[PDB]
Amino acid sequence: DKKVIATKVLGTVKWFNVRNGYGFINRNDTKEDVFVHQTAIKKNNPRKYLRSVGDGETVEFDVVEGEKGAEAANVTGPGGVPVQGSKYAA
DNA sequence: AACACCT
Repeated sequence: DKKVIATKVLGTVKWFNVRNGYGFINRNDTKEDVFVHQTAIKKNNPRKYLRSVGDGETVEFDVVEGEKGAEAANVTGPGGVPVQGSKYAA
């Protein structure tokens, strides 16, 4: 019964640290930060062994209401393009 | 899952 706050929504990655294992994405439609995790990334750069999201890179994802706040899921690049990811990515 | 720093 998980509620989906939003669907395919374009946003911008404020910053994502590979070492930390977590990061935040700033939605350009709501200007509100959302929780994001590597396991929440459906598609990513194939050249990267570890899933990651590039900083300053526009991303597309669905917003799902979370207990701690909005949660991002199925994060992919625009037009189905794979996420570039971060350089720190393995 | 509740906040930035790493090769």
